[PDB]
Amino acid sequence: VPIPRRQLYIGGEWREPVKKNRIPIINPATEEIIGDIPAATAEDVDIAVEAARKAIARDDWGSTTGAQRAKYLRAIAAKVLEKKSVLATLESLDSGKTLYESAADMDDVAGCFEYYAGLAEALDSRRMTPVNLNSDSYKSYVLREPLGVVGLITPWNYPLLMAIWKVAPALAAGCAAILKPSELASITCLELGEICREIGLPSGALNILTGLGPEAGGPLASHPHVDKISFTGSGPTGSKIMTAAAQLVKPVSLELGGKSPIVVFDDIDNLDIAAEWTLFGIFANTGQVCSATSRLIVQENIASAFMDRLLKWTKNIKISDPLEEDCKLGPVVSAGQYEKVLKFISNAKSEGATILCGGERPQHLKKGYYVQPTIITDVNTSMEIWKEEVFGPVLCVKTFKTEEQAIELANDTKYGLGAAVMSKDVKRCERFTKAFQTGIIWINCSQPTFNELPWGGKKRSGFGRDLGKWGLENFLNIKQVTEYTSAEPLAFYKSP
Amino acid sequence: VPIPRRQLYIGGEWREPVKKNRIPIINPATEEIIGDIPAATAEDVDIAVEAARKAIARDDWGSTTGAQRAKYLRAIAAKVLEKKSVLATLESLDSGKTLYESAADMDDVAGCFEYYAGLAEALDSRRMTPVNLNSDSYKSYVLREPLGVVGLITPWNYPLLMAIWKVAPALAAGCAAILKPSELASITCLELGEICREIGLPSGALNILTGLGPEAGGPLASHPHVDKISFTGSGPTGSKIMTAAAQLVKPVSLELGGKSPIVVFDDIDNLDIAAEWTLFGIFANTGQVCSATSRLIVQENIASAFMDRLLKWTKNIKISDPLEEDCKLGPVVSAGQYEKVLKFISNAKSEGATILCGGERPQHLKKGYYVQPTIITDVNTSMEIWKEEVFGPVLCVKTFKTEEQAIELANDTKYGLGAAVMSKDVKRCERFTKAFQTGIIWINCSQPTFNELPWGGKKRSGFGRDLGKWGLENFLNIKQVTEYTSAEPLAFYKSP
Ligand code: NA
Ligand code: NA
Repeated sequence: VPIPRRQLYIGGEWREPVKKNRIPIINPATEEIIGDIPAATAEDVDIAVEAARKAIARDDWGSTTGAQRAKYLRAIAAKVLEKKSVLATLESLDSGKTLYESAADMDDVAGCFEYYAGLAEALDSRRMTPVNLNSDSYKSYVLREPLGVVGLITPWNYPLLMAIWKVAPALAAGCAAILKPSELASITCLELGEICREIGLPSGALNILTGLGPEAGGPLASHPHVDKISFTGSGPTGSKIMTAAAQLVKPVSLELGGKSPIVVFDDIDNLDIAAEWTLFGIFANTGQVCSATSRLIVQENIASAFMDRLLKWTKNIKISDPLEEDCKLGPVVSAGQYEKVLKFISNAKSEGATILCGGERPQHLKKGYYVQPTIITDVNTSMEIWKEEVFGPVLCVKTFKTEEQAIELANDTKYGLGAAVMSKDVKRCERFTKAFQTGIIWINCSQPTFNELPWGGKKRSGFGRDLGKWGLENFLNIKQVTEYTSAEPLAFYKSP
Repeated sequence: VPIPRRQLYIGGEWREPVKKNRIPIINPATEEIIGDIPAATAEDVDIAVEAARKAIARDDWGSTTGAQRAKYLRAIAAKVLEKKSVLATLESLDSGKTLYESAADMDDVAGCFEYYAGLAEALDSRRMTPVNLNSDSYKSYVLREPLGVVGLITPWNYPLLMAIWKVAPALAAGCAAILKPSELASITCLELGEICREIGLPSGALNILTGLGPEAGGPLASHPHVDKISFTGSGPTGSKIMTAAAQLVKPVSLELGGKSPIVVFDDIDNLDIAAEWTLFGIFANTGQVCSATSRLIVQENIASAFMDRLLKWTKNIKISDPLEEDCKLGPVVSAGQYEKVLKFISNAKSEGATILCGGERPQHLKKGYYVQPTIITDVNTSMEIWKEEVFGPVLCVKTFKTEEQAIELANDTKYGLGAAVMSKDVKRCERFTKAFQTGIIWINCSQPTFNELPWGGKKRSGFGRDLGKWGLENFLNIKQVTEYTSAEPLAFYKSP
């Protein structure tokens, strides 16, 4: 430890919530209350929006160059790397994420800030774009400027990282942001506020409001002076936010869950390498990954041998305290999530499916929301386990003979986030790239991504793209500037 | 004039609606029923979505190249131009649009199809974009593909043109589109269906469902198999569509109304040139223009001189049946609109504003929804006339002394679509380009636009951009494709 105790971060200052409420920090490994966070309400949202509006109107932020904002982004990145070990420890204590994964997230945070710092440095030369028109009387160009005040509502699965995926491009674009992290994992996001204080980030450029979704997130979505909402989390929450934004014809982006498939063909070169990618696609982060490859679709010729290697690798996953450097599986984030995940596993048993491994809590761990990595077989398409996102370390399996059957099973979901194809056959991998009904496709792996690439899905996984140039462009207002250069009258109407 | 009688256009066929309902076509100039149109319901929507999905799955649409789609787009453009006189007369009879304006819309339809045919040819070369990663174990690229099934809900003010702004980029991107034109002006959109049949457009590529908003448009927004909604029309309908789309976390774009300002400075070179641009920005299309410059903000030194020129040009506008030569003003589209527009004028009088000219139906025209071009003065910012979009030939006027007052008045709106500045001062025009809280800025003109330019607004005018590359990109699904090229194991987990 120690566990920080912070207030809300608004207009460059620490501010107590108007209603003075607090909500707890629970360590999911021990189930112990380890501290508390401020619980913001609509009165705090109003203050945060006024502070963000003040930033856009001030020279300190609203009139900065992209080069100037890039300096702030880099200074935040350097303070994150300086505090790396402390922040990774807090990330694990708060979320249950392993220390190794928490440390990888911190490096991804630095990399995300650096990527956007570079784009902010290129931004100003692309501010004004002359446009070719088939006319000599008109002169036109496209002007790109910050969109304004943006609300960023983020999830607990990558507490600081998911916040940065939104924060880094919003600040790079010149927007003033109001970040609303999950009430289940707010420590590192509140530490971002302290970092912004340390680097002298201009007042209102970033405002951090912790609290319950309906009380703190909800008012952002219905606020008259929030220009856009960027959301990552559950589909039912996304629908609520979009419904509230519709009343003010306010744009929103939604990065929602998935039921991503991993398709394993009989021509894979190495069974252990493919089995390891399968474990990674489903058990990493205790399966609390939107893009997790939760449905294994395996070719019948290798199914038996591949399942053997998969089960052997799975039973070798070290489940322990997340702070242990060699921990491979932490607990799920909360009691609510623990109950939800165990209910999915029990419903699968009651529907006729087979628990090939896991499905229980580990024997040596009496406390903590620990769920064993679970492999579910003898699964049919009508089962809840096949259709619904579990958000736990739970993999379900179906076999196939033909490529056509694999595509049909792969696309047999209402979601459309990611998908993976494991095969040595280059033309087959290209066919799957086109056929998978998703926003992300992995070939001979599952999960890796880079800042340079667009991230997002389709169907019930939502819309909009995070990262790459898309992340920044989501935060720009586009203007058409059209000038009449001819000295002649329009000559549409009759002169009096 | 012969009025065509058509059925719904679905899966390459003329199809009767399931419930066999039809609704009248009213000529706004005569108030007479001149024919009828099919009235689609939810069962017709279901058939159109299935036809659209079949097109996506068929090699002759879903597997076409951009060059192949470009050939259909150009064939549609050629057919529109061959039938220009017929289509332009039909557009006037249906909507009340002057024949001269209807003819200009047909030139723009052909031009829009031509611009998108060009973009479709370039699309194949940008289908796969390799992305440089600073990695030795991964290779990634961006894949752009059609978004899928798209619902396009369009308004009556530019019946065919507004349909084409959505249809041309949807077909260029390779989507299968379902067009839902306004029940107030559907003749030309049904004629578009006949043109698609004549040119051999593949079945399901474009489906045209005429009918009432809640009956035919509604099920499109709530359909499980519609990937996106593109809407142009009123803010309240936009809100209802986005609300329905939210339950299925379906993306939408909303192009809504505005209360756009025209700012006139005392350094204008010619009073008559600026006065004609002002008439054009408010009276053309009977003021039924989303981007109309409905608020005149005039510098106090030139106000009296400018208003006198404005009155003289205004009183010179020929109001008559829209098919007549030299008609400069047609009627409003419907009885509902007529009453709404006259109600706004009577409310301004009740608020203490002055009706400088017009404000009534013209004396010489006993039939038709004719409203005289109206100029409203002695307006204050609290008045309904200043705040609300009238969507009629109604200009309201305020004076200013300083640039600071002009900017405050210009941005004193909940809307943010377009804005115009009339001044010879180059640096001032540059300051307004930045200062106007809009998506469109005109310099020394009001209304001109080109296909190469992004069109849309911010604030209550909505979000998303039509036209240019934006129009096309709105209809593409973006895919990240990440491949692991290394023969090495991931080495995250412990081998058994
Ligand atoms: Na926590
Ligand atoms: Na009509």
